[PDB]
Amino acid sequence: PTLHTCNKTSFAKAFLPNETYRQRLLDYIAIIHQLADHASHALKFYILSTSTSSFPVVHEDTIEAILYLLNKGEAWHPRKEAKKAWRDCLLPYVQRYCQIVGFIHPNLRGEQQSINYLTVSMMTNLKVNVQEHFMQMLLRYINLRFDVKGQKQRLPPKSDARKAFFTRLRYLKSVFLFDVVPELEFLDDLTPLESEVLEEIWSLDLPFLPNDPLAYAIVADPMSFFPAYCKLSGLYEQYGFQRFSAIPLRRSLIQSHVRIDTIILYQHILCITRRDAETVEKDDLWMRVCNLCTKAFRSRCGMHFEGSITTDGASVSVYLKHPEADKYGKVAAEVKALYVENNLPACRAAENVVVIDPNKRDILYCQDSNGTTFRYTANQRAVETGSRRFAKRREAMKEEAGVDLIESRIPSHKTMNLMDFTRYLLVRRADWDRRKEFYSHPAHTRWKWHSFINRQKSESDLISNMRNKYGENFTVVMGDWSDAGRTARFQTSSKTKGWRTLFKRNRIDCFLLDEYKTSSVCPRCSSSEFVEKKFKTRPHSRPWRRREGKIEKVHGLLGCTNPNCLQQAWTSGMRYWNRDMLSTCNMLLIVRSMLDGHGRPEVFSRS
DNA sequence: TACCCGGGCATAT
DNA sequence: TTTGATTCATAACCTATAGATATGCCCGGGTA
RNA sequence: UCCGAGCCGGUUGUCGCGCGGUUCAAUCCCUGGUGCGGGUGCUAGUACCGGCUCCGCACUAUCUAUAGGUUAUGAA
Ligand SMILES: [Mg+2]
Ligand SMILES: [Mg+2]
Ligand SMILES: [Zn+2]
Repeated sequence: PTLHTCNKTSFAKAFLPNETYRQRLLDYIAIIHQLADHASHALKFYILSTSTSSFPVVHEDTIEAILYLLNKGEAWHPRKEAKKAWRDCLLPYVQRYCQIVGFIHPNLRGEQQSINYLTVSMMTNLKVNVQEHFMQMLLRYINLRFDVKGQKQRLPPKSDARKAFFTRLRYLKSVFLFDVVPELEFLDDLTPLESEVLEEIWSLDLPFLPNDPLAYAIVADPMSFFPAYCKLSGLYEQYGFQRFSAIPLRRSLIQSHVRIDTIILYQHILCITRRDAETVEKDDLWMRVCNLCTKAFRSRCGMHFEGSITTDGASVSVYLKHPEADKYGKVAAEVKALYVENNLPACRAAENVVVIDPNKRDILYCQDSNGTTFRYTANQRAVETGSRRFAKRREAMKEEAGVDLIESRIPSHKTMNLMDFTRYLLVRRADWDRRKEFYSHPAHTRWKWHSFINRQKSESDLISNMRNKYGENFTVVMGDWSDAGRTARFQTSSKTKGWRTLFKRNRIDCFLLDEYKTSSVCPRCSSSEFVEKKFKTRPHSRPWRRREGKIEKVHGLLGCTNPNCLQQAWTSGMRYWNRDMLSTCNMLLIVRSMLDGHGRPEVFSRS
């Protein structure tokens, strides 16, 4: 449920023009940013230092103790036995780490709220990283060891001789995941490559469940997989493969958003005592520094401000909290329901139905029954958003200040070697002041805020153009193709699944549709035999490829060889078509057939 | 010796 | 479907996960 | 290492057409839109009334940190 919402506004409008209050928060967020940055490095340093004997069990108390030790040092006196025990163990390594990086204890007072926010956030990053990229990384390591890519290029594809290898590898995965118990003879028949992989996996001491696979164990107890995840990263570095960030590091020197609530407000901004704060209502207390009459603070859908914002010195994120919130202290069929097949009655009652074919270049390509075509290309989005313009300005500033040269020689932060990590800190410390000053410029934070405004305007203009073109009320049907997470090599990123959320915000229905073979059928003949693909060649469109002399095959242009679609006066011999146009026309036929009750056309049906 | 206040620390499921 | 032909660092664009404050107890320094 | 969108053709519901012609749209400064009135600012001929700009009435817009793939640059 949507129990919270956010309204992002500029720093100047959110806060009153009182200079004292603005300066105090700017200093406060900078201190918290420095504490958060060093805490992540200190946590990694502690793990690497103690990795010589055994991997420690990282908990919430571990990160909280590190934050207090960096701030107050030995001056921190926890009252709980559990926190006191962690303080004693982490104390010898915190002071040594500070000497290496030249860290100076800030001794910030009233840090209780900030430390709790940072401790939970860092623990969140640890859990999320383990859940998402443990099974993926473990299977990735297995493929690299067997050299699947090498065998694919050298061995003949689609042959029964190599299908056995795929079956052999597929069966080994169940043994690796402990889903199927291997036999004694099966272990003996393993090749030295297979035997070595099995021994290495068993060395990770992976948890086991009597009646559930390894994937279920990861969801149930993600934290227990952390010692194995760190050891897996060491195996990647040992064999020279591309390493991965096992431990999240907040290496960014750009001013990050810091959570500010009512307690932080009176302690650091207003600088009033807690006794005086309790005598003033929350709304009256916030009005002294923040203009609650601003449009960003207006209540929406029954949610209220409730005093919770995050700011980075240029943009202020005003959060709206529902009265029924938790007050702190704490699927396959559902996805199928988003498809147009289960949402047919909604389309019938719609004033107009618009089909969209997502593509890498033509992100949105719209067409309706009336034939009014509309498209939202990536070039149009980039110009309106200004990401390309911002990137050039950011690149120019780095070249002028020489920051790119300094950053290029920074060692890998993903390494597990203690000496290499120590060298990484020394190199980072060598020019830390130069990079900190460069990223302290307001442009870096301003670019984030300007991109948000440009993206919001681009989305608003896109909705307005579609409404003018197709009508005030319409229903959008989009192809199910989505390059989510995984992106093809040599191809830029593209927004695929985010359009579903955008249409939901604008109260516009968005229904998925299968794109299987929707670009290989000619609508005029409903045949796929005569469709021609990549028939013509031309010099590569990318400027660096064109200078090299590469030749690309056209993918967006297709033709139909059916004589019925042709005319006697034609000399080309084929009826040319646009790939985006073909998909939208095919989607219209599919949607119309489904609405009429005939279902998906048999030509577009899967095998 | 005893009381007050500001701040440090703990915890909610 | 889609559109193209090995390692590290810094920004971004995208996708996904998790979390998005307040009340009470005590203790030490100062004052009566 | 580069790019806006619309329309007319070569063209025929065709291009990463560095194909030809035409219109406005954005490069600094800006949280965005929607429905009402006013205040007069600009737009059209004698209340007809459409459009841009502010005023304020209320409905709506989910952000932060991290991880992964990719992109741009700097090093191999
Ligand atoms: Mg598509
Ligand atoms: Mg397409
Ligand atoms: Zn045909």
